[PDB]
Amino acid sequence: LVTNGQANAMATVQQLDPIYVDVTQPSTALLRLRRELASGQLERAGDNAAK
Amino acid sequence: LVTNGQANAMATVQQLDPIYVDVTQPSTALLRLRRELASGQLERAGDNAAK
Repeated sequence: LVTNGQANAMATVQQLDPIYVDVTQPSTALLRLRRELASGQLERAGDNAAK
Repeated sequence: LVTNGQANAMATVQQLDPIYVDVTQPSTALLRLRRELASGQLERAGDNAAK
């Protein structure tokens, strides 16, 4: 038996032509990245923050 | 599938232009601060006590 608006699934379809990747960086590394990238040493250009 | 008013959300739209800061302070220090403020030794300023 199956009912309207239930919570348990009954099949699973999924597409795979691109596939996402959910990576995690810590929030301390955001500050260590941004404080040195804004003023001091390094900068982003080209395909740097893309590929 | 989407049900009428389900539990979980779909996307979180949030505005970041001001931000709130939920500051936790213990209660015994708050009693000590209220006692020293009701007494005549320690008092708060008129313009620097909200910054």
